[PDB]
Amino acid sequence: WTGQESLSDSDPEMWELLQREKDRQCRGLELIASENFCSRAALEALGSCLNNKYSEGYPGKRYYGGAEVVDEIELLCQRRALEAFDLDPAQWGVNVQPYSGSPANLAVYTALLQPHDRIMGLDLPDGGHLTHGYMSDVKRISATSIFFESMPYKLNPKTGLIDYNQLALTARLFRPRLIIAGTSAYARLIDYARMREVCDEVKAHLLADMAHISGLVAAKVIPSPFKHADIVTTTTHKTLRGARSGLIFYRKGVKIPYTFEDRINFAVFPSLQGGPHNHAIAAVAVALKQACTPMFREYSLQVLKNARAMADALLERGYSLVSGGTDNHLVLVDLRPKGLDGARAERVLELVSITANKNTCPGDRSAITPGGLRLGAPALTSRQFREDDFRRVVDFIDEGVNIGLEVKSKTAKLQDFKSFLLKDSETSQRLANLRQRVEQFARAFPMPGFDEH
Amino acid sequence: WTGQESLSDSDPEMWELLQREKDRQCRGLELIASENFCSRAALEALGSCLNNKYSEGYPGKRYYGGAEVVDEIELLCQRRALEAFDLDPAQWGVNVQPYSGSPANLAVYTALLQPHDRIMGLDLPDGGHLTHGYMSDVKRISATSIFFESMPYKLNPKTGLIDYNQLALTARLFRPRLIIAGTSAYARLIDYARMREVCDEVKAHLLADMAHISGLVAAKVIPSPFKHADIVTTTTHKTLRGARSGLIFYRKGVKPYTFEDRINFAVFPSLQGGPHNHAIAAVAVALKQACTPMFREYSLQVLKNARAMADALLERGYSLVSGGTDNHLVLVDLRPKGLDGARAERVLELVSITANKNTCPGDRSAITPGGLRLGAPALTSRQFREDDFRRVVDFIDEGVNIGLEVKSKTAKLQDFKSFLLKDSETSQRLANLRQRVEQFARAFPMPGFDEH
Amino acid sequence: QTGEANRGWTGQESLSDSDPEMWELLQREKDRQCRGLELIASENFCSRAALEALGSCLNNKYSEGYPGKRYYGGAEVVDEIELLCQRRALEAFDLDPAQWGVNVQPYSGSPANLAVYTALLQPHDRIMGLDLPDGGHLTHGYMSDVKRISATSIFFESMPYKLNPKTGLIDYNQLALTARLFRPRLIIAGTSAYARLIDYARMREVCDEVKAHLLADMAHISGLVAAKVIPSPFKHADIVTTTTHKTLRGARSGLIFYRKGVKIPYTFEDRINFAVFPSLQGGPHNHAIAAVAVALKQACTPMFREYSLQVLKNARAMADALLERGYSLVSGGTDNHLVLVDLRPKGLDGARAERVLELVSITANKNTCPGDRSAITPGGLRLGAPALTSRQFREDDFRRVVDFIDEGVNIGLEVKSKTAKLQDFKSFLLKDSETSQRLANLRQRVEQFARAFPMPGFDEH
Amino acid sequence: WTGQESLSDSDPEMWELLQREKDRQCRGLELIASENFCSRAALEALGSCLNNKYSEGYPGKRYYGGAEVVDEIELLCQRRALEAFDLDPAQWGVNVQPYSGSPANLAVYTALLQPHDRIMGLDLPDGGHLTHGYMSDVKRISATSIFFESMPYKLNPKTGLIDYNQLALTARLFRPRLIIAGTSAYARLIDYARMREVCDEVKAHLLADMAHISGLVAAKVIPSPFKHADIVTTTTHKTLRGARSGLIFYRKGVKIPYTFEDRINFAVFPSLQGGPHNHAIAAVAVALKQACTPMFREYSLQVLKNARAMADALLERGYSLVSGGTDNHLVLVDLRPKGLDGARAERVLELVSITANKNTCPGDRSAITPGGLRLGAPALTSRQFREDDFRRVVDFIDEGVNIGLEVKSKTAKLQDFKSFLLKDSETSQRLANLRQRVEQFARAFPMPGFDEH
Ligand SMILES: Cc1ncc(COP(=O)(O)O)c(CNCC(=O)O)c1O
Ligand SMILES: Cc1ncc(COP(=O)(O)O)c(CNCC(=O)O)c1O
Ligand SMILES: Cc1ncc(COP(=O)(O)O)c(CNCC(=O)O)c1O
Ligand SMILES: Cc1ncc(COP(=O)(O)O)c(CNCC(=O)O)c1O
Repeated sequence: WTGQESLSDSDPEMWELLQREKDRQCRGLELIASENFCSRAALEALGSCLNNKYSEGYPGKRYYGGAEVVDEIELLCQRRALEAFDLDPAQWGVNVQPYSGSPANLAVYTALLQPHDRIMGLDLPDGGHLTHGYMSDVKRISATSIFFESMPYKLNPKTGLIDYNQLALTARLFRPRLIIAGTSAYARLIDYARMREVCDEVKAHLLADMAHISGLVAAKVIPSPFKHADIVTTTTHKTLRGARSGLIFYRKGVKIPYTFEDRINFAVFPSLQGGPHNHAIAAVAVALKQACTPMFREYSLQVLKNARAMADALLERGYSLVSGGTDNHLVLVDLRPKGLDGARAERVLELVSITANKNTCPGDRSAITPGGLRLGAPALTSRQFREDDFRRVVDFIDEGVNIGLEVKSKTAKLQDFKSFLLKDSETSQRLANLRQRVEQFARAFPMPGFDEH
Repeated sequence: WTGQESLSDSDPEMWELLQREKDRQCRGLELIASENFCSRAALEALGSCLNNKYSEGYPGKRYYGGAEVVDEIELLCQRRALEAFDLDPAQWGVNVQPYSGSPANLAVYTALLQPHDRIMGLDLPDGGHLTHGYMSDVKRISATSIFFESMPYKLNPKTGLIDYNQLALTARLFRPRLIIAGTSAYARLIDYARMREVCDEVKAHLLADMAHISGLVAAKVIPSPFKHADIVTTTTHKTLRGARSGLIFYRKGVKPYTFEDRINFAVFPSLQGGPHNHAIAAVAVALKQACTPMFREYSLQVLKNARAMADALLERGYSLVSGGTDNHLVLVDLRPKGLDGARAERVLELVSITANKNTCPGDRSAITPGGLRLGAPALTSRQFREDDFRRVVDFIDEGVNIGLEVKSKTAKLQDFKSFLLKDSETSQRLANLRQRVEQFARAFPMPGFDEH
Repeated sequence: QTGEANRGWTGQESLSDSDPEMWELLQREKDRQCRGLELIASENFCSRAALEALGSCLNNKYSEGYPGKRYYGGAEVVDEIELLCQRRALEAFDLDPAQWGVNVQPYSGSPANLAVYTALLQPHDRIMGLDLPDGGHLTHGYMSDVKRISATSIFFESMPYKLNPKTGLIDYNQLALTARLFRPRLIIAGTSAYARLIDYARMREVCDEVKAHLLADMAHISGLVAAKVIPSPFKHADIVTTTTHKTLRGARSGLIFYRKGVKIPYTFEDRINFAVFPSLQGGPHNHAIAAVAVALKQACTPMFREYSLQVLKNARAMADALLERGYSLVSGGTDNHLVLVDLRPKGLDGARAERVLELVSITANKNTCPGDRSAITPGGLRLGAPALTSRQFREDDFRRVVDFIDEGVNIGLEVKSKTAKLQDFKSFLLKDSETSQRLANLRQRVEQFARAFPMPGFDEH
Repeated sequence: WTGQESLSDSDPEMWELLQREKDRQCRGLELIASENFCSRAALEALGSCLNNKYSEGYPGKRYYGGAEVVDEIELLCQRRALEAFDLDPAQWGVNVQPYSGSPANLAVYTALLQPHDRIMGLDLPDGGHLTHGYMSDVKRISATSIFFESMPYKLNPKTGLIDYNQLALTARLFRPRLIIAGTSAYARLIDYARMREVCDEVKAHLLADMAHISGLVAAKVIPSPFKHADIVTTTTHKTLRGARSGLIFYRKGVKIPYTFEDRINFAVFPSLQGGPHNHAIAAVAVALKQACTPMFREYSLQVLKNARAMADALLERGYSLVSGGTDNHLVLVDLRPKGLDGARAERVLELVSITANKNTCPGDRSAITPGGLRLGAPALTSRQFREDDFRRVVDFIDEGVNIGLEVKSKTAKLQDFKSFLLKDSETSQRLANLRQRVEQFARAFPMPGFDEH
């Protein structure tokens, strides 16, 4: 046994699964707003001998020897991270070790807050992330609501925008130590200057969690949270089009000096994590280099143009959009006007190889049947889709909604609806014909990555 | 731009860095007990399109659609993890999503304990891990000592073994809700039956963190913690020779056990986000390798190589903490030899021999460890046999003797280290030994890709 | 060797002979009480009968535990006393013992509240109370922008609710809105400085919506509730705390009332009793329990209802006389035993005013008013009727009190015109002879008026 | 109604209860070690107009005016507290507001410790107090085990003394922030120097809770904890013979200053308490002045002699004593070498007007039938009992034990034993005969306080 054999020869069962997943990615219209297609070059680094190295600590201050090269790699990743976001190294630093977005946010809280200290984030149903402190009326869900004390802030339900007035009012009462400015499902730009004004008033730290918009910020196609935030976290796998990982950026130097750097780094290691994933660090450095180029600015501009074109095509077809439209990479569709909920539409669309996700809308009454869908442009933009192609995407979505509207007319419950899509041969024929046309269209576009896996 | 360009063309700077790390691995005697050389096959899965897929939730109970294939992959990984450890699904389940070892242990605590509930693990200086609740006299270090309340248990310093008697005595006073049985630096087998007795007496959960020994357990060359533990965590990148990831195994069925829902909920949605499906797949590749006769022979050889290295050090007048080994590693006490582990680790590093300093019970300076931790898994993966490990020990001894000369000529640690670099006479002797070490090491096979 | 050198200690000596220094101090405090216009809204004058029980051999008895469930024997009499106090507590508030129980051991009001929190909540569970500047109490969860002040904000997680600044009333609408976001496990309805009746029905609505416990802390109003002169919180709360020394006119102590029996049963009783003992307290203060029982029996009488109705009438007379002299009142009036004066329009703050009044033997306390721009210089005064009502003051007597207050306010306005900082104002009251003589004349007139009225308790101590 | 009517005229029911309790105190042999008989002078202050004054805050730093006289009283009480313990006011301060012992200890923890910080105290079954952190295997019992994290230390079961070696060992592992040296049932002197050594080694605060022994310390008849602890709590109603209350003493001044004073005072008010009980403060001040006198040193010497006389008489009658003897005001009798448990014995004695309490002994296996009794000398010594009188006390105890043995031989369960004492005519006649002799003896001795209440 050498350990130099190929995957296709040594584990045919797993090789076939990898090929099947690649085929799914190539034949579908992937609209999940948080997905993208990582470059072959980044994946070549991800799947490398860097996986083998234990390097707990930080460059020059490791616990083990043999770190000469991973030191150089980690420091290069830091430099490319600051370069990608146009940050002066004397005013900003970055921790490139977080294993994903959720680890990054937990490390920030652990660095800057004591257990049971208070945080405020946008409520999950209103478009925030689990790690912004989510708990429900009946139990504590995110660990960020167990180890810390959270209170959400909300959209203004009439407008679909973050209610900055109510946030200010309730932060004066709750006295958060940290407020999170960032979203998983919000189509508008965040008023970071106002967020900072609230935080300065109540003496809270401002954390911007820019995971969804990070590449747009790097490409300078939307305003940067770094102009107003103390700390900025992100993932590397969304609009940044990298391998799955996290980053934490923090201010350093003169404010009296800043005191984030030592606390942030200590929280990541030794408090929370173990050995870094040097293969992920390397892949991230590759993608960060890509994000610095003119190619990536043009990609990011096309992401916005494509999201806008998707929004307009939906409005032209009588759909409604939460907040009335978009200013970023995604659109929040409200389907209740058309008479079909997001759980139903999501399933019909899945069966024709269009992947989206059901999304709660302002005013929704039940979670099992949310009113909306979240649709994103980053992934398909990476396949060189343009505006006209996203109009075809909406054409196909509308066909699927129409199919769903007929099945809803012949079915009672969410489970009846779902089996009907499989049982009724007349329904599964229309699904099959739509799926074939969907896959013919999607299969025709290029795809980043390896050829077959 | 296609995103299909090769790394070698599109990012030369990073490509030469990857090649440099591969060269470093190939030319070294890599004795870090937690390291291994992952197979090309697993690395091919690790760097795949599985990176692209968001799949929050669990097979058949995802937040989103499109998960047909990742569902099959995640379920296959679970099946292969149970098979590698000879586990019946009716008695055991597994969570294959933890991003690493430390995430795995934190998920167990979050799942079973309230904030500030009490845990006991082996103290870090005595061989336990950070995530077993480590804090120092000076401040709280691991988050496992911040969100939970930890009190360590200790070695008997006269034997080098876990002091099960004192663990029993202190557990009755401290009342832990969970006790961790598992080590980062311990060369003997843990008495899991005794740990079970203590846990039963004080009504604590028994967690076995088998990260270091996981490959040996799968290979059935040492006894298994699954006979006595409620929960077992592990990494997949040490003796299991996989990609970097974690696993949480838990009892289920009649005892009914109530671990499964809590464990799975803690990993997601409580602690983690989207799974790293490329990592899950790579782990599944390694787990299948771990079920083969090849891997049992590998693991038997790891044991024999550790024993051979131990016996050679004893022959050269080294002392061993607990007097020997029954697993993949050796704990060397350099104190009698007159050199500490901080000094020895650095001299060895400069001759391409990678180990790490290790505290010894006989230590008089809590700041400067008196020992080294040496492991056989990595070099065994390159087909080293017992005689090769004897030659490793002769190279170590050459380096230790250099260290002793430099100690006689320098005062503080920093002085020692700088002298190794800049004293021309010393650097020449180090260069000679380094060349012999490297040319020896380069001649062995190496798992993975050819050049990266 | 003769006299006191030839006499052994008995522990039966009178205080006046055995400790002349302390005896002189007690008499001086009695004199201070008799010669002052005592307007602190939380104060009262305890009866001789209750004080005689407070200073009794019941001090000597350790009785950890509860009646019939004690750690030590010899408890037959203290058991009867504690049970009597419980029965008299329930009688005073018209409570069926099949539906309500009472714990009579809390050492004071703050211990009573902490015991409820410890009984029903886990550490760091959430509570909501009226903010301290807005009229709430420390133990309702107070912390400031700069640090945690009450232990109820240390061991538990509090967020305040607020007055509507424009009406001076509790903003029930905002409480409902914020409770939904904060998800409290317990909400406190009760105040230290609030002149209006609390809408306990609305508070129960909010608590029912968000699945919180409703605690009514009726300390200030307890005697008014007992006398049935204002609505009872027991109609809507299932837990009620109080002190025994404010409007109930007893010895310093606390009480915790709780629902019991069929709600499927209530499960307050065992937890609240356990929190008080063994969790928080040690041996009860049986002398205090007995004194409280004496005052509770008094509170059941027609005499006490007539007292409580007079407290309301006197507070209203004080309010009306203030309004006639151009004073502003927070919420525009009073429905209870106290008045909240807003001095800002008159041009004088509550810190300045309380000090002038103090120097003429009128004891009130400065009080934050809605819109105050600075707490060193709060805008108002809190003025209470219970203590002077116990001395048989009637409405015209409270009109005379206001005349004296207004004279003091006028002296303060004159001193403010002559000084800059609060520290200079205060020194001027003492060092300027013109001012000092004006204060002495007003003090003489205040004291001669007050001394003529009867006083509960012993004659001289 | 004037509020000037006497208790006897206005509430005859309560008046009769007070007289019944007074009669019970006069006719019994009160051996509860934490009890005493407070002076009339102290009681006159306790039942005074001082009840009426709200005085939140501290002297010269109050919330409300009118505090001129209560300021003088509180400061006088502080000076008298320092004087009774021979403390230099430039090196020690004292807080006289705690409402009882348990409030005093909770205030110390709240002042010096964060929530969930670690405390160690002597385990309750081994002689410690609830407020030293007690929890059982099954439930958190004391609030000091809920808001803080406690671990007990133990007696050496062979010797009956605190095991200082094991305390040192376990404190190194548990890392307490505070260790309590003080007991509710311990007959020996505590090695405060050794406790301090341990605290200095692990960097814990040493709190001496001297409640039981405070009068013996003030009289200088046993060594003072103030030589080795820098924080000391106590009650005022045990051997100090005052009204029920608490005190917290702390070092102040140059240690770089001590920082106890401001934290302790703030913990008491505003954190934990509300208005002080000025009547109690005054009564405490009266008792403290008494404690400064030669009379009180003679009383305390006699307490020691009487406890030793009682111990000696029990040994001569074949009883065993936990730890082998006594050095203080109490004796821990082990009844197992007589064959009668403490639950049975306590009840027998109660029915013959001798009040003691059952006490767990080393080796006991059931808390429901512990092996012993705790007996104290302070209360009866305050009635002018001398050594021969305590020998008579032991004679009566032994008769009671013998009755208990006879009933034990005729009954099964604890419940049957207890009902036999009341319902067996022969046993009831024997108890009545013993009770009359006990009461005839006890009534002949004087009693501090009022004549009839
Ligand atoms: C027993 C044990 N448990 C958990 C971990 C954590 O694994 P991660 O580094 O992936 O978080 C380690 C790592 N120990 C590394 C070493 O011994 O060198 C470990 O030794
Ligand atoms: C704002 C935000 N923050 C953090 C995360 C967490 O990243 P990980 O999944 O790597 O833990 C997400 C993921 N959001 C996924 C989605 O919106 O579909 C996110 O949207
Ligand atoms: C509503 C309320 N609750 C509890 C207390 C506390 O009682 P103790 O001081 O006995 O702890 C007060 C005292 N407040 C005093 C005042 O308003 O002036 C109070 O007003
Ligand atoms: C050492 C010690 N500390 C504090 C207390 C508490 O005092 P309070 O009961 O006033 O809260 C006691 C009471 N112990 C009483 C006994 O031993 O019988 C005590 O023994």
